[PDB]
Amino acid sequence: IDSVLPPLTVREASGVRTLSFGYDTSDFTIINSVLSLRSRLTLPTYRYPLELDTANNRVQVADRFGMRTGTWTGQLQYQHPQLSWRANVTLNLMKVDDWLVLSFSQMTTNSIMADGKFVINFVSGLSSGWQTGDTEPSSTIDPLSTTFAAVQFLNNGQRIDAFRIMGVSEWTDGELEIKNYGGTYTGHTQVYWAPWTIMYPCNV
Amino acid sequence: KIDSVLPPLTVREASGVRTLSFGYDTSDFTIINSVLSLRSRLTLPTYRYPLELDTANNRVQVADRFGMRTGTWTGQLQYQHPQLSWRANVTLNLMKVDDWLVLSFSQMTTNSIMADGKFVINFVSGLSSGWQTGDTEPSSTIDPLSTTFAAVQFLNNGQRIDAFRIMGVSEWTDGELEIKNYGGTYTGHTQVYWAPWTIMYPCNV
Amino acid sequence: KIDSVLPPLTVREASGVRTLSFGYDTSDFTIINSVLSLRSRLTLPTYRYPLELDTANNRVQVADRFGMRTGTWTGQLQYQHPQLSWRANVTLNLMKVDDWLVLSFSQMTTNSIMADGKFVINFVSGLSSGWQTGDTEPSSTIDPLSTTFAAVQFLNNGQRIDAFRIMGVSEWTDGELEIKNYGGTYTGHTQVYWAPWTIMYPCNV
Ligand SMILES: CC(=O)N[C@H]1[C@H](O[C@@H]2[C@H](O[C@]3(C(=O)O)C[C@H](O)[C@@H](NC(C)=O)[C@H]([C@H](O)[C@H](O)CO)O3)[C@@H](O)[C@H](O[C@H]3[C@H](O)[C@@H](O)[C@H](O)O[C@@H]3CO)O[C@@H]2CO)O[C@H](CO)[C@H](O)[C@@H]1O
Ligand SMILES: CC(=O)N[C@H]1[C@H](O[C@@H]2[C@H](O[C@]3(C(=O)O)C[C@H](O)[C@@H](NC(C)=O)[C@H]([C@H](O)[C@H](O)CO)O3)[C@@H](O)[C@H](O[C@H]3[C@H](O)[C@@H](O)[C@H](O)O[C@@H]3CO)O[C@@H]2CO)O[C@H](CO)[C@H](O)[C@@H]1O
Ligand SMILES: CC(=O)N[C@H]1[C@H](O[C@@H]2[C@H](O[C@]3(C(=O)O)C[C@H](O)[C@@H](NC(C)=O)[C@H]([C@H](O)[C@H](O)CO)O3)[C@@H](O)[C@H](O[C@H]3[C@H](O)[C@@H](O)[C@H](O)O[C@@H]3CO)O[C@@H]2CO)O[C@H](CO)[C@H](O)[C@@H]1O
Repeated sequence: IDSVLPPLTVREASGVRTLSFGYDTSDFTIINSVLSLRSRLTLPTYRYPLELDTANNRVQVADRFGMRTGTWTGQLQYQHPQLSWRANVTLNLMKVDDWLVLSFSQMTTNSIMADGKFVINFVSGLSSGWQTGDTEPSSTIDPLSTTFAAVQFLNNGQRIDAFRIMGVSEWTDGELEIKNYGGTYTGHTQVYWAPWTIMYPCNV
Repeated sequence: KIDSVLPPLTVREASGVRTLSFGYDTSDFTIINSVLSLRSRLTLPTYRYPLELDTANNRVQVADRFGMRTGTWTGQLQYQHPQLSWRANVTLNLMKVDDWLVLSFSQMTTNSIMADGKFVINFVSGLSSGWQTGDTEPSSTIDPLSTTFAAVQFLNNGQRIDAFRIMGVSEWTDGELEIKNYGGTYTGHTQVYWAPWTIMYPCNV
Repeated sequence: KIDSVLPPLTVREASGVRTLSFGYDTSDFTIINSVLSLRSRLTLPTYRYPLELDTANNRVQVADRFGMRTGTWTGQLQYQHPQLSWRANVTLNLMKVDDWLVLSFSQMTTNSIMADGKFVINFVSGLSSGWQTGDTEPSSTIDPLSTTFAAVQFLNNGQRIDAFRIMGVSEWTDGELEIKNYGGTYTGHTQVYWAPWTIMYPCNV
C-alpha cells in the first residue's frame, strides 16, 4: 500500500511508519483488540396496559383496558339481624380503565328492613376470563362509591315509589358488601327494583 | 511504506503471505458488499393514541386530550312515550375523560311527562367542532351502561312538587343515544322543572 | 511489506499508486473529523408521568399511583346561604383514580339547611401529606361537572323524615371547591342526618 485515506492514518515518528484506524471514541472503542460499539441499546419491554404490537412495531394501550365485559351469576344476599334472604341474579360487569362497573337489571325481591346489607360472593359465579381477585377494590375507604336505586314497595297490591341509597363498603376474600344506608320507606311484603349501576375503583 | 500496524488492524504473515485485516466485533458489525455494516440496526417503535412522541423533547407521553376533551351538542332533546312526546331545545356540555363520555345537563323547563319514558339525543348533527357522531358511541351494549338520578319539580296548578327521576343510558343506534326514565316518584302535573344533572357512560373512541 | 488486504479494507491501484481505504456502509456510518463515526446515533426517549421507565427491569409502565392515590382533607365544611350559614368539622377521604378525583363523605350530623344552598370546601389548607391544593383543581369549567344524590333525614321535633339532596360540583376558585345543593325533597327541620355519599369530578393533576 503506497498511501492511505481517513479513517486510516499513517504516523512515521522515529523513522517508523505506523498504520492506525481512527474512530469516534463516543461511538466506538476497542475491546479484545476489535472495533466494538460503546453502549449497544437494549429496547425496553412493556407492562400491561402498555403493549408492543410487534407486527407494526408500535407501542399502544391494550384495547381491553378501556373495556372488558363479563357476568356474575349467583345469589344476591340480603342481610339484616331480623331478616335475611337470597335471590338469584345475573349482573353484568365491565372493567373500564381502573374502574369496575356492576350493572343490575330490573328485579323483584322479598321485603327489606329500613336499612341493611347486600353481599355478592365472587368466590364462584364469574364468567370465563374472570377471577375472583379481579373484583377487588383498589382502596379500603368507606364508602368507595354511593348510588341510588329506584324502587317500588309492594304492599297489598299497591306499588309505592321510593329510593334506596347504596354504598360500596367492603371487600373481604371475594365477598363484596353493598350497604343500604336507608332512603324513603313504607311497610311492604315485596320490592320491585328498577335497573341500576354502581362502580368502584379497581386496578386489577 | 507502512512498517507496522496497531489494532484493530493486524498483519498475519500466515502461509508465506503477509496479509492485513481489520478486526471488528462479530455481533455488532458484519461486512456485506465488502463494507463494514451494522449487524441489526434498531428500528424505534411508533406510538398509537393516547400514547404520543413529543419529538421536540424526545419524550413519550399520554396525550393531554385523553384526560379531558370538551364539547357541546346543540339540538332537540326528544321525549318519547306512546301517549305523549315532545321536543325541547337544549345545549348539553360534553366531556371525554379517559374512556368515559360525560353528558352535562343544565337546568331546564319542559312539558309534562308520563310515569316512565325515553329521552333521545340525536348526535347525527349538532356536535361542536372537533366532534364526530361516532365519538359518542358506547364501548358496550350492556343495558344499562349507567344510571343516575335527576331532581325535578312537578308543576301542578301553581304548586311545585319535589320528586326524582331515575335515568339510565340504555342504547345507541346510528348516532341516536337513548336514555330511559324507568320511573321514580310522580304526581299529575302540567310542566317539569329539571335541576342540573350529569350522566356518563363507557366510550373508547 | 503487506502483500494483500481483506474487506472492509480495499486498495485502488489507480495511476500506478495503490491507495488503502476503509470500506463502510454509506447509511450506517460516516466520517467526521477524519474518523469513523455513526450516522444518526439513536437517542432513546424519556417518559412523562403517568408513563415511567422501570430502570431495574428496563420496562416501560403506567405508574401505580395513577390508578389509585389516597388522601384526606381535614377542615370545615362550609354551608352557605344568604339567610343561613354554618361550619361543620369534617374529614373527607380523597382518591385520585386515573383522571378523576373522588370525594368520600362519611355519615354526618349538621345544623338545619335551606331548600337550596352551597357547600364549600377550602383546600388551601387541610390536605394530608403528599397533597397540594392544586391537586384538587378540576380539568374543566363546565357546570355541573358531576351531580349525585345524598340521602338525608330531617329532624323536626323528634320525628326523623327521609329525603334526598341533589349535589353538583359547580366551581373551583383558588382552592375553594363549591358543591351546589340545587334542592330535592324538603320539610321544616332543626337538624340534618346525612348518610354517607361520594362525589367525583374530572381532574388531571
Ligand atoms: C319478568 C319476570 O319473570 N319477573 C319475575 C322474575 O322472573 C325472573 C326473570 O326476570 C327478572 C325480573 O324481571 O325481575 C329479570 C332480571 O334480569 C333479573 N335481574 C337480575 C339482576 O339478573 C331478575 C332477578 O334475578 C329476579 O327477579 C330476582 O328475584 O329477574 C325472568 O327473566 C325469568 O324468566 C324465565 C321465565 O320464567 C320462563 O318462563 C322462560 O321460559 O324463561 C325465562 C328465562 O329465560 O324468570 C326469573 C325467575 O326468577 O322472578 C321474580 C321472583 O324471583 C318475580 O316473580 C318476577 O315477577
Ligand atoms: C331562564 C329561562 O329563560 N328559562 C326558560 C327557558 O329559556 C331557555 C334558556 O334557559 C334555560 C333554563 O334556565 O331553563 C338554560 C339552560 O341552559 C337550558 N338547558 C339545557 C339542558 O340546555 C334550558 C333548556 O334549553 C330549556 O329550558 C328547554 O325548555 O333553558 C335561556 O337561557 C334562553 O335565554 C335566551 C332568552 O330567551 C333571550 O331573550 C335572550 O336574548 O337570549 C337568551 C340566550 O339565548 O332561552 C331558552 C329558550 O327559551 O325556556 C323554557 C321553555 O323552553 C322555559 O320558558 C324557561 O322558563
Ligand atoms: C358522636 C357521633 O358519632 N356523632 C356525633 C358527631 O360526632 C363526631 C364524630 O362522628 C361523626 C358522625 O357520625 O356524625 C363521624 C363522621 O365521620 C364525621 N363525618 C365526616 C364526613 O367527617 C362526622 C362530622 O364530623 C359531624 O357530624 C359534623 O357535625 O362526625 C365522632 O366520631 C367524634 O367522636 C369523638 C368523641 O366525641 C370524643 O369524645 C373522642 O375523644 O374522640 C372521638 C373521635 O375524635 O366526635 C365528632 C364530634 O363532632 O358530632 C355531631 C355534631 O358535630 C353530632 O353530635 C353527632 O351525633
